[PDB]
Amino acid sequence: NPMEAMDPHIFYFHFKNLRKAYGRNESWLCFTMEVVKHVSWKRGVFRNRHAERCFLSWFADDILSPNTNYEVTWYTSWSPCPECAGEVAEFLARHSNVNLTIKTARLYYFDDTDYQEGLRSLSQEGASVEIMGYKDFKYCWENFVYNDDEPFKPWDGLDYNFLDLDSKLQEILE
Ligand SMILES: [Zn+2]
Repeated sequence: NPMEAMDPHIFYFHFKNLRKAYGRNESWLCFTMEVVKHVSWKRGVFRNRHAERCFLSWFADDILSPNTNYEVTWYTSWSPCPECAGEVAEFLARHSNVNLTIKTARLYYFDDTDYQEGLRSLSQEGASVEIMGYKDFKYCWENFVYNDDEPFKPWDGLDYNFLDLDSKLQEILE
């Protein structure tokens, strides 16, 4: 049961890539899906069973069909946990017709090895693991938030937090 959009206050409270936002237990997942049978399109928001597993259950039980290809993009407030990463990498291993890109606002909560191995496993199976930049936050603000046509005001330190998280992710996936 995915909702169409979230409240702007919720979006700013959960998608901040700052330090305080690491105390946020909730996890949110925006998604865009291109269904190519040769073509339909979907998009929506899941929240936390974590949000990744929710998307897998809904998508597998309600959308999936052979002779159909899927281009899926996730915008997650948290990087997937090792269990979710194993389940998603397993799912992709068994569904070659599904191509997944994961863009995350925050990495792991602490410097755990099994989180790094989860991300690396996701990448070995063909999933694109990336950090959310300003363009990604703006896109989410336009397409998954009741923005009331107000423009996206980024928070302080967004870009430097991106550069740090992207250097870290480069060190994880190399
Ligand atoms: Zn998880």
